[PDB]
Amino acid sequence: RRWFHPNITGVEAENLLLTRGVDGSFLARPSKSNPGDFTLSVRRNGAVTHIKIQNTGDYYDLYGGEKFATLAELVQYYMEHHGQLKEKNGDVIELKYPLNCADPTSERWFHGHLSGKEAEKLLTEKGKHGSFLVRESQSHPGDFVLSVRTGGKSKVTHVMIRCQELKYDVGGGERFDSLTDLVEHYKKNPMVETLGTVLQLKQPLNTTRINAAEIESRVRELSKLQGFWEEFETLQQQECKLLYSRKEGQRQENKNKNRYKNILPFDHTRVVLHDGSDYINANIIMPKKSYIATQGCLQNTVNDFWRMVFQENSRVIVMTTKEVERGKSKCVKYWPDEYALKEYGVMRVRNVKESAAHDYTLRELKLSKVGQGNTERTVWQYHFRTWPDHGVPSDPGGVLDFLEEVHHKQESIMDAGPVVVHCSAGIGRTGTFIVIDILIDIIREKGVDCDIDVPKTIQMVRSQRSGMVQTEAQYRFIYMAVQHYIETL
Ligand SMILES: Cc1nc(N2CCC(C)(N)CC2)c(CO)nc1-c1cccc(Cl)c1Cl
Repeated sequence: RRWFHPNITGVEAENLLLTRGVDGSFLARPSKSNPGDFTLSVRRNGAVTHIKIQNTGDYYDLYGGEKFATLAELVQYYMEHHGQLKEKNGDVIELKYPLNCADPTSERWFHGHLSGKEAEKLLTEKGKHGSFLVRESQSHPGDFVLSVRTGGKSKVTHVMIRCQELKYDVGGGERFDSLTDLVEHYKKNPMVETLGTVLQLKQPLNTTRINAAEIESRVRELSKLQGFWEEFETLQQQECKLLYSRKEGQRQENKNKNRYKNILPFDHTRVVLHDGSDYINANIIMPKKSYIATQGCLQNTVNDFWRMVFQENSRVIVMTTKEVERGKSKCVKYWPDEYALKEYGVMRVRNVKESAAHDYTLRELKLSKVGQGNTERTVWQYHFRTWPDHGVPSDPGGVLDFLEEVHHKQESIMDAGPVVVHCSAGIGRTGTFIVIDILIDIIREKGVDCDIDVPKTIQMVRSQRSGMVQTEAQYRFIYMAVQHYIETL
């Protein structure tokens, strides 16, 4: 996504759409003031119309429109079929020409002030055949250096990128608009030098990996001058690669089964139901223990929800939201009252005992099917209630206490299905919950001296359900959650 400009103000996007843009030219904007606030500035009738987007933690809220999982799915929803983005006076908005950005800040291969001695050291210890990165030049203030490793017959070559009148080149041939256009060009058409060595640009140099023991020192660098914002928005510009097909949720017979019409499961990980429709807004997740990220249950999908728990042999349910938050409704009461028995379609649930903790409340439910005798299943529902309406908790210890108890219950039950996690839309809070549980389980097995990768773990999960982990505060909270886990060991 090149229509996203991470480091501009509201006035510049106005100037840019009025100078280098025609009608239909749009542009994405993060409001520098408030993190979690974005703007969709569209040029129309010689003026720029600013459409505000707010992400409290659960979804991207378009003002006057609908709710979307990512900003890529938002732009795709309006570009691919127009006629739904209106100024609500009746006049419609058109998204036709993405204003491309030249800022390389949030690219995998960009490192900025990274010198040449550290860059040579980094590629020697972490680079493979094809690793590369781009850095600012120290000798010539303004230029850039591309260092590539190809492989003691392993080498690290250096290609000097010169900047001439806001245009970049490698010494000869074409001159490009941005560093990205230069990198994307030689990533596809490799640079061959005199003696027949191809300078292959396979994957950028990995710097996000961490030996799990020394993570507190990485949080130090990331914390202030923002390293966390630099890493998150770098992760955010890879969401345009995860636009997999969501056709099963976009059809009429399934529209009233999604709490939010434009937050839909991927077809390749959706949980299909069998005994009867097959559709539920749910996705299987796995890096052993698996997960199922569901939405807040709608009244018309409660029976489908309990069908899924039975079919996947789930024994643990993680509720990371209240029933009513911020005015609207986010989850329907899908469990019977204490000591009560209710029938949900062919399914049957008995709430035998409720246990109130400080952060959460636990419900021991008994799930059985109508007709078949002696259907066991003790489903344990963990309802987290200390999560705030806006943002993330200020202390990771509350969730970590909640999550360690859930893991022990899962391991206690011999051969248990995936752990069901759900909030409002089932992408933000649950995305933060599932990622935290994935990272801790690695440090729970291989020990303290293992290697974790928060950005790689998130995109691995983001490939199975749209927009897992929503905000930078959720991204930062994941780091704080892992750090607090090490300090207790
Ligand atoms: C999010 C991220 N950020 C990086 N950087 C580069 C620019 C910086 C040094 N300024 C800040 C950190 C790097 C590089 O290893 N990888 C990632 C990543 C790691 C795993 C998966 C994915 Cl999908 C990404 Cl995108």
